[PDB]
Amino acid sequence: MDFYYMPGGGGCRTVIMVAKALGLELNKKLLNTMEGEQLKPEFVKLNPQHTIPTLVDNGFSIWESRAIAVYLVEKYGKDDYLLPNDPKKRAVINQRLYFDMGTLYESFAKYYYPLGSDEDLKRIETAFGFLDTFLEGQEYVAGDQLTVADIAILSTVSTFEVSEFDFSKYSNVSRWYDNAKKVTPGWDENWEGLMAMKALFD
Amino acid sequence: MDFYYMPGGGGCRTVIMVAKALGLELNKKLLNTMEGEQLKPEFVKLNPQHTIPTLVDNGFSIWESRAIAVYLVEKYGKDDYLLPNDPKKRAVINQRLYFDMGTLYESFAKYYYPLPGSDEDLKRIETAFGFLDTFLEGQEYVAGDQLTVADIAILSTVSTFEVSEFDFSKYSNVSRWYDNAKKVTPGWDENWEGLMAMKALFDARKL
Ligand SMILES: [K+]
Ligand code: NA
Repeated sequence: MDFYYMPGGGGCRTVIMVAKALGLELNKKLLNTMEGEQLKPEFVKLNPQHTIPTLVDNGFSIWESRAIAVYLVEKYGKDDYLLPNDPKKRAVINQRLYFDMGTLYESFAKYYYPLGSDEDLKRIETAFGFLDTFLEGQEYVAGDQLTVADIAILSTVSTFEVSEFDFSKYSNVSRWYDNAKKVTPGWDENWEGLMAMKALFD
Repeated sequence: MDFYYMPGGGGCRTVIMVAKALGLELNKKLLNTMEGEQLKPEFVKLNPQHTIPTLVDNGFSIWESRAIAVYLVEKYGKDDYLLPNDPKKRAVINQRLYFDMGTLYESFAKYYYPLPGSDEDLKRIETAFGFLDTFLEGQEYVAGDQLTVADIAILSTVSTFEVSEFDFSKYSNVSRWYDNAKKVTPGWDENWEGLMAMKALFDARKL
């Protein structure tokens, strides 16, 4: 399956980790969006929104990182790995995925993409507080086992770590993060993508 | 099923329409965020993020409008109604839901919440509608040829734009789709009611 991507991006790194966890091979096609490579007509035919990540899986084109992630698990995941069958448990996972996009990652973008006001820094703190509460009394963000929601939020929180946002006062988040780093497949490739992204801005 | 909401909100109205499509009664609990009612400790205990909509279904508290919508369909939907089983068709629906949140509704929020908004933010709306128009090329619905939760969520958003007097008549697939959506989507009447207070409210504040 073809994976149109940039290695530093959080959405791209989420899919990378999910694919590694599922033991799936990605044929990586680096599209430099800083050089408008995502506007090539061959790519636009696959994804008319011409966004990355985009995965092409035997003729099937899908984009939005969190949609890709859930698709790979629903198609290739064995048993209840990373995603259960239960509507209730699945709903919590889905709410955490929208949290990750609309609240947690959104606060990252608002504060670091103007590379940032005190107000937007407060927005990050507020988001981390919610995540900390989400993690009260459980090892993972949506329950008792690693899910796609953990992997997505790891992608985001590791971006914060490398950008040097200090979340050490968030006891649950810090404990979750250390565990997630050890148990999540593909962390090494997440870290590589982050490290270049850091060396980039640095 | 307790439904914590405001009638004007796009996310609240998505849930209202899905609940109607599914035959589900909501016990509506109006939670007015302009008076911090959602910050009250009793609500925070139900939803630590204290956002609306929040659904409490027989002890289970769930929030994020699009998560609530999918939960209702997965738990209560018959057959393949509103959400087919096929991982591929479900994936396209999920992509359209994230589109709705992060691109389409996002462009509404950035332009209209101040109302300033800037010309760049207006352009972002046009860009978002352009993509939606392309998604609808040759297609009756946003994610295939049946009504889905993605249509209902995007209908909530596009109807918000209409009542805010954004002209999308130049997007002819979106316009066609919208006119059809209004006729075939359950709960349209309640969505409109939520919008029209919104208009009347906005109009009166403008003087
Ligand atoms: K690599
Ligand atoms: Na994408």
